[PDB]
Amino acid sequence: SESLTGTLDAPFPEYQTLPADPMSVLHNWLERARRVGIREPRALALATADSQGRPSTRIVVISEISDAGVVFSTHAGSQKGRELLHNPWASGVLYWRETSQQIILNGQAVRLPNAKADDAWLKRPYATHPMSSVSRQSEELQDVQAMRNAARQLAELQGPLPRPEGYCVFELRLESLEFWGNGQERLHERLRYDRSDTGWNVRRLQP
Amino acid sequence: GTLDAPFPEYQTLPADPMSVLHNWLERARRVGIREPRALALATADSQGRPSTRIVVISEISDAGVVFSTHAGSQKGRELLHNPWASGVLYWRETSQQIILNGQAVRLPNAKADDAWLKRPYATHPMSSVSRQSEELQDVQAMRNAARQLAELQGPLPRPEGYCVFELRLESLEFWGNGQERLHERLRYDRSDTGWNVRRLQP
Ligand SMILES: Cc1cc2nc3c(=O)[nH]c(=O)nc-3n(C[C@H](O)[C@H](O)[C@H](O)COP(=O)(O)O)c2cc1C
Ligand SMILES: Cc1cc2nc3c(=O)[nH]c(=O)nc-3n(C[C@H](O)[C@H](O)[C@H](O)COP(=O)(O)O)c2cc1C
Ligand SMILES: O=C(O)[C@@H]1CC=CC2=Nc3ccccc3N[C@H]21
Repeated sequence: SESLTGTLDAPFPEYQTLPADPMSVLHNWLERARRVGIREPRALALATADSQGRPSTRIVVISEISDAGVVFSTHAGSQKGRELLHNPWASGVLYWRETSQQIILNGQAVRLPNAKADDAWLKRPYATHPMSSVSRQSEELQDVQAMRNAARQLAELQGPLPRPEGYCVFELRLESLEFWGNGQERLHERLRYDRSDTGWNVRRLQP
Repeated sequence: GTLDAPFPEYQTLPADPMSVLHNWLERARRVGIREPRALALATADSQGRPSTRIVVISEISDAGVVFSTHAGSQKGRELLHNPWASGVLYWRETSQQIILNGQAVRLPNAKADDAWLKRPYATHPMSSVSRQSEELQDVQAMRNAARQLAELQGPLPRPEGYCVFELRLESLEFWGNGQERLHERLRYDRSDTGWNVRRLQP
């Protein structure tokens, strides 16, 4: 049995019109996702790779769309952080079950300045600050209750804490994108962009 | 996170992560998670640059998980030269992730024949005419060619490039939302004799 469950109309005029500027398509799709109530449309399955080219994956949230790509925050000492600092190339996929749409985002992640990290940190609900402050993301957790107790002590403040060392913001500066829609008669609609010396090259891909 | 999401394994540390995987997937099916087997699968090219896309896990095997694709696709070409891959399952309803890391191996043609025959026959026409991920020069021509094949009573022959991969796991992580933002992370790594297990900081 085919696994697709999407039933919401998902207009894809861009597959016909081939807009020159793919970030407009990204904005169009994300705005529509917000308006129709897609659940967690910005949950990005982000892939990085280690020193030997072995991929790793996890979900991160896209916090902003920038001129050059998409932005997310994480811990520098995490697996993804360590991998990106050595090999900036990454790829992430958005998949929206309700509309049977995928967006694939490929590019190089760049760590943004601390001033930007400071701002992103302050924009998080302060209830998130204690655990993010005590946790060394992705290192082994030796004592669960100890971590719980330490966070609870910091939570007493009931206000913002200093940005932890290692809390950082990456901009994934895009070099290619794909927009995927279910299409008609299983001719899935794949619109592929690749950065060129000036602007972008645009192609349709076979499903 | 709107549905119940028990994670007793975070407390008990079961020795066999494949048991945990089977149990999580069965639970997902029972509670009615939407498309639980939609795997965001990452591969990488010869420069170490990742690429991603969704594929569906067709079966859970002794060594890992299985999916089908076209050998000439981007993921197929990448796996042919670099077998290492990683995939993530994310279930919004229970705020759970499963991360699967290992090496993908192409299975024999008899296995591919069986997988092909198990697909709904209505999928056979487009899968036969399409060279997945190659540039599409003429949309209507592809549509018309598939329409010609759709008139047949299936099944059609398996197209040469239609293949099955087994992702043989070397590590797994089970992630749950936990309490007080202490997200619960259970990480397994293959050893010479079995599996090592640990908890990770959120
Ligand atoms: C819905 C969801 C969103 C998440 N968003 C982020 C995020 O924006 N940044 C982050 O560092 N981790 C986020 N996480 C946790 C990551 O998936 C992951 O566990 C953590 O970043 C460690 O990844 P790593 O060990 O591969 O580096 C999120 C998890 C879920 C379930
Ligand atoms: C929900 C969903 C499930 C999919 N499952 C598969 C699959 O099992 N096998 C496959 O080859 N493509 C599958 N696709 C299409 C892929 O996402 C992708 O477009 C195609 O495999 C080409 O990927 P590539 O160019 O990166 O190799 C699926 C797409 C969606 C939206
Ligand atoms: O659940 C399905 O059939 C998938 C849905 C969308 C696209 C697919 N492409 C495939 C290509 C080759 C083999 C299996 C696929 N699965 C479907």
